[PDB]
Amino acid sequence: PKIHYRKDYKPSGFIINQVTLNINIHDQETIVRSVLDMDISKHNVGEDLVFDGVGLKINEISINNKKLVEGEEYTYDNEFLTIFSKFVPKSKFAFSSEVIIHPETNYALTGLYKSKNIIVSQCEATGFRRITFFIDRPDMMAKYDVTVTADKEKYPVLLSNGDKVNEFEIPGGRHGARFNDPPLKPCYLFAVVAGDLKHLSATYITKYTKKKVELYVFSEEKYVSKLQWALECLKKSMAFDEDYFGLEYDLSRLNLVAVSDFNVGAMENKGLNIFNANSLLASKKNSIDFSYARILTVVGHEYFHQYTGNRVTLRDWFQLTLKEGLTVHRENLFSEEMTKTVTTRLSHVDLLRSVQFLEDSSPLSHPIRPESYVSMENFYTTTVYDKGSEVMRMYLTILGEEYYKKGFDIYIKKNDGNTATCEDFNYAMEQAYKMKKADNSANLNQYLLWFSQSGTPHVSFKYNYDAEKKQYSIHVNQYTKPDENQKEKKPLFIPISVGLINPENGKEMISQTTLELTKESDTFVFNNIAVKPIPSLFRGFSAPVYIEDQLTDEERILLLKYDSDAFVRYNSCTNIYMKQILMNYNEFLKAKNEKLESFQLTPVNAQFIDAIKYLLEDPHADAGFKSYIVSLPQDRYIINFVSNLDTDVLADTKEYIYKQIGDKLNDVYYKMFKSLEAKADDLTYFNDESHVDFDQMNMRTLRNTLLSLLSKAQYPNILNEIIEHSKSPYPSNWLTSLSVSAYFDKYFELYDKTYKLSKDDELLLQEWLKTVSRSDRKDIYEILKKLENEVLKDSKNPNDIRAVYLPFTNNLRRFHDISGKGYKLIAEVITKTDKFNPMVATQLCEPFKLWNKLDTKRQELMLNEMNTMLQEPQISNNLKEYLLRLTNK
Ligand SMILES: O=C(N[C@@H](C(=O)NO)c1ccc(-c2cc(F)c(F)c(F)c2)cc1)[C@@H](F)C(F)(F)F
Ligand SMILES: [Mg+2]
Ligand SMILES: [Mg+2]
Ligand SMILES: [Mg+2]
Ligand SMILES: [Mg+2]
Ligand SMILES: [Zn+2]
Repeated sequence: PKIHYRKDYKPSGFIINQVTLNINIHDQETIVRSVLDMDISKHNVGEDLVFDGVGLKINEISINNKKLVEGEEYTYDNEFLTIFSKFVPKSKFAFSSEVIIHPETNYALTGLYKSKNIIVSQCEATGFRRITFFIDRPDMMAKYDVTVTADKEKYPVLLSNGDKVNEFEIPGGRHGARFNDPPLKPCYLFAVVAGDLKHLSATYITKYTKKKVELYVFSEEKYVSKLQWALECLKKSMAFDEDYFGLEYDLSRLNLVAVSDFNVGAMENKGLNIFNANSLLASKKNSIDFSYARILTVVGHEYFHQYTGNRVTLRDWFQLTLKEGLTVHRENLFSEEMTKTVTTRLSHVDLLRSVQFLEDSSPLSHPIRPESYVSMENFYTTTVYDKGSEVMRMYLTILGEEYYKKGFDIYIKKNDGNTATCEDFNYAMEQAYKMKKADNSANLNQYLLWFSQSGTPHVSFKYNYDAEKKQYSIHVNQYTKPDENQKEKKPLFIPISVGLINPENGKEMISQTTLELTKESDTFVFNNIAVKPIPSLFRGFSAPVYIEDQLTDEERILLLKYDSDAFVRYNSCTNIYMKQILMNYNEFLKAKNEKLESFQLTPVNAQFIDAIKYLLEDPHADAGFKSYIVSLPQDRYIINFVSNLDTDVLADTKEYIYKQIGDKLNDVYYKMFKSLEAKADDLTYFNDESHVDFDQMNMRTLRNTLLSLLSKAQYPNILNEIIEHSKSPYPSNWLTSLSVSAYFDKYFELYDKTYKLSKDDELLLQEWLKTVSRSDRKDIYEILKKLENEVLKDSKNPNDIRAVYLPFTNNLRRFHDISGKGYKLIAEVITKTDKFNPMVATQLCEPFKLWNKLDTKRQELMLNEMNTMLQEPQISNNLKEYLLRLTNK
C-alpha cells in the first residue's frame, strides 16, 4: 500500500507540453484517443516512462506513430503503464494511445461517468488517469485540445475547457465539438460534459478591462426553473473579487453545470464548474432556506478558485490547503459581505469547534499540511478546509485589511500562471508584515507552525487590576496537547483580538487591539484603565483555539448582554451552557453509577435565563443570533470536554437544561413565535427568485427553533400551530412541521402530506428524507426500514444515501442505543456503499470518528463494527486506510 511523503517531492523526468484528446461517446462504451506531445526534463536520469492509468482497456499505444507491443516494449497492470526506457526517445516525442472506458457503470463518480442522462467528469485529485494515460500530478502543466463526439439526440450540449472552436456533424446521427484551451493547466482541472442540458445565461462586463464574459448555468430540462439564484450568485462573486481583491475574470465564458450524482459540493474545472445539484439549484417553492446560503457559498467558492487554485495552482497535493483553506477564507469574506448577518461568521465557528475540533482530537488528527497520505480521496478534510481557512483568515487579522490586500496581491502577481507551495503564501504575507511593522527584520517564520503542527491549542487567561494604578493585566497561556504527529508542541503565533468592556455602562474602554501572543505565555498590561473591565477575548473568533476565559457567569452574562462583538457574546453564552452541562452531567452520571434512589440537580442560573429573556424581548436584536442563544452547544462540541462520554447521561442532561429554561420562558417563546409570523413568512417576493433576504430567513430559523422547543415541551395546544405551519408555502416551515410533529399523534399524517409535497422534485425529496431521518421518534428504526423499502431502495445516488442515514446518526439517544443496533446499521450501509463508491462509504464513517471518546461499552460496540468492516474481503483502499487510521491499528 503506497505511502506518499511530503519530503519526497521531486520534479518529473518528463514534460507534457500538449494534450490532444478525442473523446467518442457510444452507447456501451467510450473510446478515448490521446496524443501527448512530450519532452525529456533536466531532471531525467534515463528512467522508464511510467504513466498513471487506472482501469483502462488498451486498444493501442504508440510512440512517434510506431505501435508498441505488450511485454517487449511495455507492461500495463491496470494502474501503471510502463514503457521500458530503451524504447523512450531522448528528445521531443509524441506518445499516443486509444483506450476504452465505461462511464455507464462508473458508480464511484470519479473519472468519466454517467449521472442520470448526463456524461460528466470528475478529475480532482487523481481521476484524470481513469480517463486516459497521464503523469497524473498537478505540476505536469500542459495545453489541451479536446474533441468530444456523441449521439446528437441524446447529447446535444457538449462542453469542455477553453474556447469552442469547431462544431461539426457526423454520419449516423452523431456530432462533435472541438475545444482549444491554450493556457497551461494541471490535468485535475480538465472537464468534459455532454447532455441534453438547458440553460440560463447573462453577460458580465469586467470592472477594469471592460471585457464581456458570457455566463451560462446548465441543468437537465426538468429543473431549468431552479437556475436563477445561481446566476445571481455568480455575478455577485465576480463583483466581490473585483471590489475586494481587484481581480477580474480572464476568460470569455464561464459555465456552471448541475448534475444529480456527485461525491461532494462542486468542482472548479477551468471555465466549466461542475456542481452537485443540491449546491446549484433552488426555487422558493421547492427548496428549504438553507439552499440559498449554500448556493451562494459554493458558487462563490468555485469562482474564487479561478485565482486561488487555477491561475495559481499546486506544486503537489500536500499543498491542498493553499488553494482550499485560502478559497474557503475568500468565500467566507464574500458571504459575510453578501448576507450582512452576524450568524454567517457564527455558523462557520460553530462548525469548526464541533466537527473540526473533534477531528483534531481524534486518531485522525493531522496538520493542515499533512506529511503523508495513502488515499487522496480521503485527504479533503474539515481540517484542511476549515482550520485551513482560519489559518488563512489569521493573516488578515494580523495585518489588517490594507496590508492584507497588499500581501495577497504580492502572492497573486508573483505566482500567477505557476504552481506554488504554502511557503510562497507565507512569504508574500511576510513582505506585508515587514511593511506594516516598519522593519525588514520582522518575519513570520513562526507562523509556518500553523501548517505543520496538528491539534487544537488551548488558550487560558488570568487577570489583575490595580484600582489605584488604573493598571489592568491579562496573563495568557497557550498549550497544545502532544499527539501522534508531534511529541513536543511548540508555541504558535496566536493573534488575540480583544476589547475591554466597562461593566457600569457597557462601553469600550480601549481602541481595537490585537494581542500578538508568540510565546508559551505572556502578560499584556494596560494603563489608564479607569475601572476594572470585563475582557472581551478573541473577538470574531480570532484564532482556532479552545478559549478558557476564566470569567464568572456574572461576567459572561454582562458580555452576552452588552459586548459589541457577536462572537464573544455567542461564546460567553456557550461557556455558561457548558459549565451547566458539565455540572449536571456529573450529577446524573453519579446518580447512575451509585444507583441512587434520590439526588439533586443544580438548577440553571436564573440570571442567565433572565438574560436570554432580555435579548429575546429586544426588538432591535438579531433573530439569527436569538436562535443561537436558545440552543445548547452542539453535541460534537460538548464531547470535546468530557472523557468516556455516556451519551444517555448527556441526553438526560440536555433534556433537564432545556426543560429548566422552557419552564421559565415558554410563554415568551410562544409570544415571539406568533409575533414573528408576519415578517418571517412574508410572501411578497415568493415568486421573485432574485430576491433573497437573509434576515427574513433568520426570522424563520428563529420561529422554527422556537416551535421545536415548544413542541418538545408539549406547550398547551401547540399542535394547532404545528398543523397551521404545515400549510405554509415555505418548505423550511412545512418540513419543520413534520419534524416537530414527532411528539404528537399527527406525525404520520404530516409524514404523508409532506411526502406528497416533496416527491416530484429530486432535491426536495432528499430534504424530506433528511427531515424524516432526523425526526425525534421512538420508532425511528422502523421508520428507517420504511424509507429503505419505499423510497431509497437500491439508489446509488450519494445524495439519497447521505440524506437517509447521516441525520439519524446525530440522534443522540437512538443512534447510540446501548444494544449497538445503530452502529450495526450504519456499518452495513458503509460496507454496501463501499462496493460501488469508496469515497462516499468513508464519508458515511463520520459517526465513528468519536468512538474512543464515548463510555467504555459504546467504545467496544463501535470498535467491534469497525473491525467487522475491516475484515470484509472486498474492502476498498479508501475505507481500509481510513479505518486503520481511525482504530489506531
Ligand atoms: O465541495 C466541497 N469541496 C470541493 C472543492 O473544494 N471545490 O472547490 C471538493 C471538490 C472535489 C473533491 C474531490 C476529491 C477527490 F479526491 C475525489 F476523488 C473527488 F471525486 C472529489 C473534494 C472536494 C466542499 F468542501 C464545499 F466547498 F464546502 F462545498
Ligand atoms: Mg475500465
Ligand atoms: Mg461592480
Ligand atoms: Mg434520482
Ligand atoms: Mg494512531
Ligand atoms: Zn475548493
